[PDB]
Amino acid sequence: STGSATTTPIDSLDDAYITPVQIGTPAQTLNLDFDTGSSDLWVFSSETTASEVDGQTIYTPSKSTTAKLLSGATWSISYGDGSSSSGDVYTDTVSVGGLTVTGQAVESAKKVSSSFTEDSTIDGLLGLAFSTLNTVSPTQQKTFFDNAKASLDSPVFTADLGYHAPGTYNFGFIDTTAYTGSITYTAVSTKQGFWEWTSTGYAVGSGTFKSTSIDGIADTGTTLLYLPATVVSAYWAQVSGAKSSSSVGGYVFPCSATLPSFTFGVGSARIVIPGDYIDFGPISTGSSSCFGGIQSSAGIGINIFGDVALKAAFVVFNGATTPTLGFASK
Ligand SMILES: OCc1cnc(N2CCOCC2)s1
Repeated sequence: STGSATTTPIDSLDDAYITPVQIGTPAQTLNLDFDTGSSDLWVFSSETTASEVDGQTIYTPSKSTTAKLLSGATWSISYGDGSSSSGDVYTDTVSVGGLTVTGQAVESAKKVSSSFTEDSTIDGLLGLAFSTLNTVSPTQQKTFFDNAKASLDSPVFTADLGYHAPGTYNFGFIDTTAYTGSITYTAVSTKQGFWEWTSTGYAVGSGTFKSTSIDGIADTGTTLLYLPATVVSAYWAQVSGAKSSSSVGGYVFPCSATLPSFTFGVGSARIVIPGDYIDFGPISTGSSSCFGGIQSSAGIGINIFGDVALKAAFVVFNGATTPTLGFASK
């Protein structure tokens, strides 16, 4: 089997991408944030505290003839940005782009933190990291991809995120028309539960490529590119008027600037992030200070190849017995 679903930016800045997901019988379609940095499939629901729902579409398990309470199971997650959610668990049928999994754990939110409430466009998350990170207790549950894997034509999914445009998540096949050149594959460590890999270096604009190992994670659920303060300082030094504000939350630049590209290495291959992908617009409405899309990871504990980096590439998440990552230009 295979699946192919379109993923759409939630706003004009590509802050996140939403993908329609059919849950239950008859289907209830919710728009979920596919997140290769986590491993829970959780949804706003009829059980979510009413004051914490503000425009999201909810899953109502009592209206699904295939829903079953997973007795005794609870979940609770905290994300790197400080947001969180928790609740109980049902199993139900879940389909993505025509690919159907029966008995998928659907984690129903009883509580969500304010950032989720305040974003009416995201109805939940669909985690695509390794199932060892799934938070369901006392019996850990499998991700949608782990459940689907054995049925797929090939044990892979691909992320093809658009710049200010829709893109595609495919399951079970590699669309050879979706990228240029070849796909370069690179080793993955699953020791932390992430799609963790090592970039071979970087360049700023037309500058020379610096060969240096940069360990990090491929994370579709993080908006920006978070890298070593050294690498990040080298990039912002090429933009006139750039400064790092503790008060705003990182590097900002004058909105009148033209940003240079940023290149990262994948083995001997190179992925070029155009300068325009690094512009996240005014810090507040009407400001002439703009927020940068490349930021320091120094306070995170890990480097994160988030959407800014991933949307410059066609990315293969190869879930074979020894997982690997693939990157191609497009
Ligand atoms: O081509 C693979 C597909 C993409 N979306 C599909 N559907 C199936 C019907 O329910 C809406 C979603 S099939």
